[PDB]
Amino acid sequence: VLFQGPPTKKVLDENGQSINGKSVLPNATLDYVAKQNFSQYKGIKASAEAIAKGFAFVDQPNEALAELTVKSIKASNGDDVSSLLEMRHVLSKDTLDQKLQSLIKEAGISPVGEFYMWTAKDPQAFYKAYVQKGLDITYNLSFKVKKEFTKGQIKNGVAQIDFGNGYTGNIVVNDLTTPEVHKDVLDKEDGKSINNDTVKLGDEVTYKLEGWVVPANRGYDLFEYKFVDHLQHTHDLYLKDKVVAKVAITLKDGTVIPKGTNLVQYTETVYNKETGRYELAFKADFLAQVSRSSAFGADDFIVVKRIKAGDVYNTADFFVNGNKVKTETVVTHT
Repeated sequence: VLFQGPPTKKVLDENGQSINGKSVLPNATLDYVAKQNFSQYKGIKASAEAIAKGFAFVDQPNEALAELTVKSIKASNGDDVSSLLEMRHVLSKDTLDQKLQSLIKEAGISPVGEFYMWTAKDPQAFYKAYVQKGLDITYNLSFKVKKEFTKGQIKNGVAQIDFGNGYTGNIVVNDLTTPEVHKDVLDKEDGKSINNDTVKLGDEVTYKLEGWVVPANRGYDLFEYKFVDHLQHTHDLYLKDKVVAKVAITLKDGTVIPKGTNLVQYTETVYNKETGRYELAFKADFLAQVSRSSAFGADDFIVVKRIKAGDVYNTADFFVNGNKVKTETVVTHT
């Protein structure tokens, strides 16, 4: 063939836009669209011996990816061709039978690790119905990320073997960003840490919850950004909070919210004085307006008054798009 048709793969967000090279979160589903190209063979008169080598499609994820869901495998004519393909899932090429190891090896395809492969069950019928007609096959594939993969690049590649000839496609890539948050206890906002120190009965102290900075160049929009702090309300009387932008935030219309801006208008605070449960949550309609090309984050300052003697602990949980993480535990003594 004069003009070859190597396979391709894309990674798409929920709107169908490519998010190649962008970051995602631990709870992300990677939604890939892979193409096995046959349009180059339209009208070919392949030998019976060539056709007999069949048609294989390989997807090779890196170590980051966990369970695969095959959403669909469709020819460009709209046919569901999933029943015509044998699905194999191997931890190494060494577990394939010798026939298929020889096929991939002589095709020049040498997958490094664990991969998935789909082969035509009846190469002659598949050739007649799809390859010879030039009908490309689209694999809609979705993966979760392994819980143990907490940073680095997620990668997924494809290859195809047509009549025993191998073609390798592109490798899509996404960085996995695990959120992280911190807690400190201060004499006041912009003051000094007093963690592990003595606090005089009746003094105010301020908890600082350092939110995670959602990075620019992410492949998703924000819908949840919130802190839940369980105050030791037997000892700490909640007085008030303060939430501020920790980075300069650009919205989708181009508006800039400077670092240090008070963000209260975009949040809701609720405090249960019976339980000690404080929550500060960003509103979803606001979060929706942050540009994907903008970082975003906030710090929250909770001021309380010490109204009982003893050891007083604080910890907070942080949620971003359903991903929960915890701060340190801090303590003061009175």
